[PDB]
Amino acid sequence: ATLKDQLIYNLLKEEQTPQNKITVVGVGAVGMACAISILMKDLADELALVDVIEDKLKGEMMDLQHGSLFLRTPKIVSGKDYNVTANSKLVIITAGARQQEGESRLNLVQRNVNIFKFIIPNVVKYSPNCKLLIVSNPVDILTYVAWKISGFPKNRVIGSGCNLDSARFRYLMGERLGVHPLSCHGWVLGEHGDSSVPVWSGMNVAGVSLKTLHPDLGTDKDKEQWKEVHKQVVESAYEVIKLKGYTSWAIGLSVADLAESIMKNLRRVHPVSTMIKGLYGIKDDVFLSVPCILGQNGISDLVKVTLTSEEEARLKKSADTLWGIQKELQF
Amino acid sequence: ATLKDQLIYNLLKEEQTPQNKITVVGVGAVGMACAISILMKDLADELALVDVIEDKLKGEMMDLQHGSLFLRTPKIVSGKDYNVTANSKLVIITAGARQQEGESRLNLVQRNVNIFKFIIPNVVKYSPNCKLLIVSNPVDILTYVAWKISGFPKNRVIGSGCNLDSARFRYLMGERLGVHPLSCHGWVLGEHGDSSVPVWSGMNVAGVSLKTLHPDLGTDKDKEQWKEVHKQVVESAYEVIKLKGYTSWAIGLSVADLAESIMKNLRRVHPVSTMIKGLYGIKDDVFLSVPCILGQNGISDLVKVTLTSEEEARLKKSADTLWGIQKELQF
Amino acid sequence: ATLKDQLIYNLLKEEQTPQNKITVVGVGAVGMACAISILMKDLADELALVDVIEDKLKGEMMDLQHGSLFLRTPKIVSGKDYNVTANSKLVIITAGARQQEGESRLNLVQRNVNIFKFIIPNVVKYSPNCKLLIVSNPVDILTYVAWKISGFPKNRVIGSGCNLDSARFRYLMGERLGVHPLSCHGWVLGEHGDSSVPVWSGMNVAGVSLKTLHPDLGTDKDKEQWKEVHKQVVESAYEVIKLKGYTSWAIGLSVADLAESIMKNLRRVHPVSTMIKGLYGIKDDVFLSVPCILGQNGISDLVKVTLTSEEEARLKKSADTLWGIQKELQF
Amino acid sequence: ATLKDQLIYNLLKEEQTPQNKITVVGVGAVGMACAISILMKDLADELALVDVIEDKLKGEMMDLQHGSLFLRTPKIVSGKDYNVTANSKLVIITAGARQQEGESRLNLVQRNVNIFKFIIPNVVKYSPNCKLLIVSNPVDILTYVAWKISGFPKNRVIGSGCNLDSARFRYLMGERLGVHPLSCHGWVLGEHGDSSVPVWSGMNVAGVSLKTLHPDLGTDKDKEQWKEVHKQVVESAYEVIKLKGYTSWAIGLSVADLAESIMKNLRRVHPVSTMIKGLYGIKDDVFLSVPCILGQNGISDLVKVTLTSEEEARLKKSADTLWGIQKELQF
Ligand SMILES: NC(=O)C1=CN([C@@H]2O[C@H](COP(=O)(O)OP(=O)(O)OC[C@H]3O[C@@H](n4cnc5c(N)ncnc54)[C@H](O)[C@@H]3O)[C@@H](O)[C@H]2O)C=CC1
Ligand SMILES: NC(=O)C1=CN([C@@H]2O[C@H](COP(=O)(O)OP(=O)(O)OC[C@H]3O[C@@H](n4cnc5c(N)ncnc54)[C@H](O)[C@@H]3O)[C@@H](O)[C@H]2O)C=CC1
Ligand SMILES: NC(=O)C1=CN([C@@H]2O[C@H](COP(=O)(O)OP(=O)(O)OC[C@H]3O[C@@H](n4cnc5c(N)ncnc54)[C@H](O)[C@@H]3O)[C@@H](O)[C@H]2O)C=CC1
Ligand SMILES: NC(=O)C1=CN([C@@H]2O[C@H](COP(=O)(O)OP(=O)(O)OC[C@H]3O[C@@H](n4cnc5c(N)ncnc54)[C@H](O)[C@@H]3O)[C@@H](O)[C@H]2O)C=CC1
Repeated sequence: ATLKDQLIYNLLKEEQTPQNKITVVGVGAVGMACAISILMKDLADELALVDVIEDKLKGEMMDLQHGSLFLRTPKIVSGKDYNVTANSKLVIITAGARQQEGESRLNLVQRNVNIFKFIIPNVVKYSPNCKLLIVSNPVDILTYVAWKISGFPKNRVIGSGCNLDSARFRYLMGERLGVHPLSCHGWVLGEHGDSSVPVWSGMNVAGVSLKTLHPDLGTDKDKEQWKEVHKQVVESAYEVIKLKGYTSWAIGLSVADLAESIMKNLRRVHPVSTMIKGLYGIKDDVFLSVPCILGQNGISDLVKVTLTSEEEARLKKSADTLWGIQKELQF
Repeated sequence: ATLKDQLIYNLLKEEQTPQNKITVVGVGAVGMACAISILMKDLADELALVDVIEDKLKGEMMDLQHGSLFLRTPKIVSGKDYNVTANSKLVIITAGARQQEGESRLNLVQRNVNIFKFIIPNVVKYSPNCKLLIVSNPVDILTYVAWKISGFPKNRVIGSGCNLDSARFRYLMGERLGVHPLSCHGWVLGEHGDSSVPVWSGMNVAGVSLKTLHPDLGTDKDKEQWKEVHKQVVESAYEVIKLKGYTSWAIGLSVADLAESIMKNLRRVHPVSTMIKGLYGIKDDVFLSVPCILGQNGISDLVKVTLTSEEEARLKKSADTLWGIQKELQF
Repeated sequence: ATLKDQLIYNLLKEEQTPQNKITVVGVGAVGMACAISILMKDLADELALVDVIEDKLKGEMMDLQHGSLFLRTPKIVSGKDYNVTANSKLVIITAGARQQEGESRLNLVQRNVNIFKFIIPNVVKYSPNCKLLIVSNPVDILTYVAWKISGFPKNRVIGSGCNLDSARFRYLMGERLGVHPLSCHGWVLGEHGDSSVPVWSGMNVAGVSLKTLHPDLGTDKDKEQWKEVHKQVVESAYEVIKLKGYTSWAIGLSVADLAESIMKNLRRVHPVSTMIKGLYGIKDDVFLSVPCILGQNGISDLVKVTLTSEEEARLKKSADTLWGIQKELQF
Repeated sequence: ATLKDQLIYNLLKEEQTPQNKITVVGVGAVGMACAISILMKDLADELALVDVIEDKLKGEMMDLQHGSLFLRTPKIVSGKDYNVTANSKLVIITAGARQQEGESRLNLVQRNVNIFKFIIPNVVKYSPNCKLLIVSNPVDILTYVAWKISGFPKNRVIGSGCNLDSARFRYLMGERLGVHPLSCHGWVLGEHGDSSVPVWSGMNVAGVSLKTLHPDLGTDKDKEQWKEVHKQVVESAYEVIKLKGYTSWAIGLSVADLAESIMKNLRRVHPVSTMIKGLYGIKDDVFLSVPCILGQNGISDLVKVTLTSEEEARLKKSADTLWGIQKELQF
């Protein structure tokens, strides 16, 4: 008779089943910043970790396990076999090649498409009803790719997209204005990358259009060069990579934000990568970022943002660049 | 008049001063895991970061700043010069060489005692009233070293100590019992390293003594071999380092735990390294982990744990091993 | 072509089903305090309220809804019909004829039983797989009553019991010691209220047994009179009732603590009311507060606390008296 | 020696001074909802309660104290004497007469102006440097009165104002739209009362002006009748009071959202009661709700919303009925 049976009288034997489980595959910098942010936001009762490097995977899992006393996620599991993934409400894909100093996120597509062909079919086998949240770059195209490979309805295949870019916009907005970013509003849409589109017309504080006040806003005739805010937004990740090697913390927070709206059916509005064929005169299966209502079934709605002539061209230009790569993708 | 003046009528001047400022020294794996845990627990209205590598520091700072939207810490600052550190309530020192595969934490002492000769005087110049939270290894020695250099009273000089070791002990205990670590109680005291002491006396669930239910507990005669749990506690950091190269997440959550007790004046009990000369017949200025009440003034009080004759022996030895290095210390 | 249709493009048809729904029955001071505490702990994606007073019900629900902007609970609903309760994971019963300002918790049992005979089968009808958390006094008797009417297995019928008495115990302990109740350990078990049992043997700080350090602990000879800490555990409840009319905040936080372990499957140990037949010499179907492991299936396990004969006599005296009332009841 | 001495070795004696202390004056329905919200958001290390009913005051203090275990505010005190208020960082004034069914909030001005002449000087005495957060109705006028009696700079005298009303507006707006209020944007300004102003022009989702989508918005010709949302906002408090007797939960969350911005120096923008003399052609010492930036020093900045001609008329009308009551104010 163990110390345990002398101490604990058991009322029910080996019966479980996970209720709010999250999986992250890829325990690199992004994957672990997603994990830690999701754990400290109390979003999962189970967190499963997958990667192809078996020792780093076990070490990252053990490290998190050792801080369980400070957490409210009672089960953390890992392995190279996707059976540890079974019955995930949400699966976050951060595995892949990240970019070099100066490297376009688009240049990583074939290398990442090549590992999505193994990851995506396996994620679906053990979690057929999950929402798929793609973070690996180029995020817009790999969401499209994950949607094609999985067979999932498009509402359940979501891309990181421009939640981060818009967060960066709002941080820079608040910096200029001496206001917290929560009370600074402005949206960066389209490709999470060089061709992203700032929607100047919807930029506002407490409901007052900055464009209306300051008509030159977002143009080259602008004496204050607010165009430079969206420039910093584009260039920010290149700067961070150059400075520290890679970005991780912000995207982890960004992904935790999306997880939270999904895991908790909040029906909040985020700009995420979704299939936009049909709007602004795009006739192809292009994925890019528009504001979407996120909840327990993924994307249930899209906000039809009205754009100026020029904004619409910029957004279609972004879709043209994107679809060109999608066209000759092979998988 | 700028777009900002049309938007915002200003009433107030320049009145700053941080009220709940925390500084982290060193933005490596451990420093940044501390930063992220403190930001997600809202312990601070201002976080400052310092490191000798300007590069890395600016990039970590920016990465954090890009996530401000998802946080409630309105100022993240950094710099090579410790004037960004001014008026911190809590300075967390994580700078320094870490251990290689198999290397003892004690083998780092001279390398990091050298780093501390530059860091500590700079820290105290700009925050004379701060609490010092030492993380760099060997944490027991460097807390002594940091107290000798600073001139601070012992209550404001704190080593992270055995808070992590106990969190690891509780975790494995709960792993054996099927109970959450929050409800499994056991203390690992002394050196945060190979000579730590597990207090079988006060190992309990719901207030029932495990030792009493099982007098062989923590004994070579023990058929359940519980002392293996403490062996896994000693061995765990080495195993994590062997698996992933370092450790970060659990110590980051362990620091935030201690920061929270300190920042919120909770007077919770933690096993932290402090000056224990006077207790258990230790007549030298040895620092090591004993249970302490932590609040707005650092360590205000000590819990005089009742020790077996043997546990007292192992702890008195843990001291001797530690004082062995302390006496031969030059700075 | 509504504004909504202009602004939003829909993707998902009917959709929905609450995933982590909680129901509170009874919206007096207690039921509403549970409600606000669960809401502020982000415990449910849907909160349902039910009572017989339709006016107060709609108004309490509306008051909560007007605060939705500051919450992370997207659906708040209420009704006299239990259809609003469908698919609750947890249902908290606070309804009653609130036990008179003075008399214990017995002369009115049957009146509350008649209320349960209406409430319980409606609850079970729309959420046959829920856990049931009973707060109504007398909690130990009415938890038994909910078990009889519901037909639920015992693991799924949990009385609030002595979680709150113990919480009061650890507050009073920490006030004496100058330590946060979080780090003050001690258990009050048995009948919630007048006959509750303070297990002096488990009272410890940081693993140090206060009874062993201080043998007079719990005796009437005790020059420090630690007996009085438990007397105040009982009488302070009366004092608050006498002072403000009733209690609410403390019990509300307690219930949300239990809800937290349950909804998040933490497997923390709490002293709640469970069918205790087969332990400490008790042979009648009775519920008493025992340390219990709470998780997604309710009470899965139970800690068998070593008790003195003296202590054990009180539990069986309490079990004797409870079962006596129970066989006179009509239901 | 005592058991406390045998257990705890004391290092520091001297210790005292709260750093993030909050006082609530008035422990009625509102005040308690305020305290409990503040407690569960961990905004304070010291909470002080004040009232004139010594029984109700003590029982609420104790009821809160019994939940200490579940909280992170280690000091909860109360007294009829204001020395317990000493050195509060924020004082929240909720005492006074509330409105019976149908009663206008302005009809409480004389009774409550009398109560302030007692409270405010006592408060100012013991916390000369504190922020004053006024909730007592009529909140706009009583904020003026508090400011007059106190002699504080106008940045440190804030009325809860239309934070609650705008929250209600965004709840109703989201309800019609199928979107969380966090993502629904709209401002109700001016008097917290019958004459509040909805700024239709800034109502938006993801920066899409709804007035531009639906130019009949807010107009009587609007055949979707959106101006019924503002009517509901005006009437909501009358309906809730008719239904449950009073409002408490939503205002407590509103006050907690304001306290958070203040105690954490977030510089979020909230619509609160401030002095608007000189704006929108208002030449008197009128206090009503405009978008303010809230932080550690109270209101540091004001947002100049572009009001349409009708909207500007409505706002000056709202100010002139406020002034006619202020004008006739003897004190
Ligand atoms: N959408 C956004 O805003 C962000 C996108 N990213 C992208 O995330 C991806 C990963 O970034 P990092 O974490 O910094 O790289 P990393 O090199 O630190 O980690 C990537 C991990 O993926 C694992 N991996 C490679 N192939 C795998 C496969 N078939 N299956 C499972 N795991 C596999 C690797 O072992 C590695 O641990 C990159 O594409 C990066 O560009 C990075 C920053 C944020
Ligand atoms: N007490 C505990 O439980 C644990 C302590 N540690 C110790 O923390 C320390 C750091 O570990 P890691 O973050 O992984 O190392 P790391 O290599 O990732 O980062 C160390 C940082 O310190 C900086 N550094 C070196 N000399 C400096 C100097 N004079 N001034 C300012 N910065 C300087 C470095 O630039 C680097 O950014 C080590 O001593 C490690 O042993 C690590 C894990 C747990
Ligand atoms: N377990 C514990 O630690 C404590 C238990 N309690 C008990 O909780 C219960 C509630 O206490 P209070 O809210 O303060 O009293 P209360 O009388 O204000 O609330 C009881 C509510 O249940 C409603 N009710 C009566 N019959 C109902 C029925 N068929 N269906 C739905 N609702 C019905 C009533 O309308 C009332 O709103 C009482 O029995 C009290 O003795 C109170 C505090 C401590
Ligand atoms: N601005 C807003 O949105 C909100 C404003 N209110 C207002 O809050 C105020 C109170 O509402 P309730 O709490 O429901 O009323 P209540 O009657 O439940 O409690 C009011 C408390 O103020 C106490 N009091 C009277 N004179 C006092 C004095 N010199 N010093 C200290 N305490 C004193 C009373 O004893 C009572 O405890 C009213 O003016 C109400 O209209 C109510 C809801 C929200």
